Amino acid sequence: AQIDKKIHFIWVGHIMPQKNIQVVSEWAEKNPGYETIIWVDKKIAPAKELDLFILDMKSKGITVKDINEEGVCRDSIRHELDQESPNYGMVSDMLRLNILAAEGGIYLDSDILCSAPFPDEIYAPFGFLLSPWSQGANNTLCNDIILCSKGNQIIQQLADAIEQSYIARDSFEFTHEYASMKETKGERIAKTLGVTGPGFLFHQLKKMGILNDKSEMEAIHWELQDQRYLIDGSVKEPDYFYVPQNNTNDASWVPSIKRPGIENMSFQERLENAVQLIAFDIQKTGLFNLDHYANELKVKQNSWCIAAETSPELKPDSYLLIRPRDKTGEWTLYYVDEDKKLNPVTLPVIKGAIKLSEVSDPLRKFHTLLSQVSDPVNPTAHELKQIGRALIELKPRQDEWHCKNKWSGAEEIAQELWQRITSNETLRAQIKQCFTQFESLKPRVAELGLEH
Ligand SMILES: O=c1ccn([C@@H]2O[C@H](COP(=O)(O)OP(=O)(O)O)[C@@H](O)[C@H]2O)c(=O)[nH]1
Ligand SMILES: OC[C@H]1O[C@@H](O)[C@H](O)[C@@H](O)[C@@H]1O
Ligand SMILES: [Mg+2]
Repeated sequence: AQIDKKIHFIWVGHIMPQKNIQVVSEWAEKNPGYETIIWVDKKIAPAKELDLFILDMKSKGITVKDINEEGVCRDSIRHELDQESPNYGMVSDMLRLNILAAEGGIYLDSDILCSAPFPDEIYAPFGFLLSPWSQGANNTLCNDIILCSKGNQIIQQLADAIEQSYIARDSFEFTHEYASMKETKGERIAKTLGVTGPGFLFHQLKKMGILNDKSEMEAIHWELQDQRYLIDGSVKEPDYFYVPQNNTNDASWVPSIKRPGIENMSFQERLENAVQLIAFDIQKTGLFNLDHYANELKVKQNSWCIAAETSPELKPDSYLLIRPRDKTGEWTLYYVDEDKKLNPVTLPVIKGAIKLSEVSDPLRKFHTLLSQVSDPVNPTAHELKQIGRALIELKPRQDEWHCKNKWSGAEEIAQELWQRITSNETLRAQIKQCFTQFESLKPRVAELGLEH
């Protein structure tokens, strides 16, 4: 079967970084007979920035598709994306299989460079191909390059299996290879690699018989495998892919980062999100992992807003940044206090301060950021991304201009989640285990444990 002539990249969360966009543009330009698609999730993305990103991509002749619009976002994937700090590596690992099942084509990470164009037609004996190359290494297994024909049954089986693997992620034991991975790499990386990444893929290919008894996790031995599953039907290094020695991969998913806009949501919105997420965990696995949710919800970073003018309705205890009316104008930052009153924040002079204390000044570094903006009337998606990042973490030395971020503590939140979930008789009955270390709650968990 022929590999469908589409090259798929995924970027969920905030807007794809400029470096990755450049990588995608190079793929698109070197492979003009292929449709290049970037996949996004409009449900968690910041709307204005995504709209500007999409327009940019259209101007460049890159298609942008939304995972929900196209129907490739399984409820399991929605579950991870709606977390306050999603694991975008897990998300992408799952989306790539669903996308390929639906459309066919070639999935590629945005941290792989194009060394040579693909053939005009790629023909796959079993409708599915992997690369023996990944991240600068030959004779290896990875999930960052995957080719299939639309509707391929191997890819469909992998998509179904990865859902099951993901659903069972709390049950992941760090034994065998993953014992040591946990130790060196951290639980987050080890778990990601084993539940949705190349460790998952290894085990699944072994179970399906695609990899035989000679293949091991640390030594895939493609030269002893059925090479009809490989691009070009060979273990030889493909012509198509390149990375620099000094950056074999980005590891962009490793940091745990709040998804866009969490700091601007109400407590009630965030609480209801946690409840819905907990309900899914309970219905699918019977596990109520209370502390995960309470520990996300306890985080309140600065609320903020970038506008053209002062609104009717302001958010108490927030930053309000006002764009210049003309490219030569000045920006105005206000701290909106807890009584919804505007407090003009003074942005310090960028040129005239050579003292190390002034260089470190949060407000001077902010003004310098604003000063680098190309057209302040019409900031780009990436400029808005960086301004928004600065405002989330802006902590002035002046207390009068510092957000308060008064918020419930972890344990109080956990108590509220406990009550909300267990007061639903249906969910309460579906709980098999609850993980909490909160002293007020460990006993409420025992008392339910025995009720059953
Ligand atoms: O904020 C982020 C970070 C990562 N990713 C996804 O995670 C994938 C893997 O990231 P990367 O290639 O940097 O990881 P590595 O290959 O180094 O494990 C990317 O291709 C994206 O699809 C994402 O959607 N949003
Ligand atoms: O599983 C997390 C990450 O693992 C890496 O080995 C792959 O190159 C990525 O595409 C994947 O997202
Ligand atoms: Mg990568």
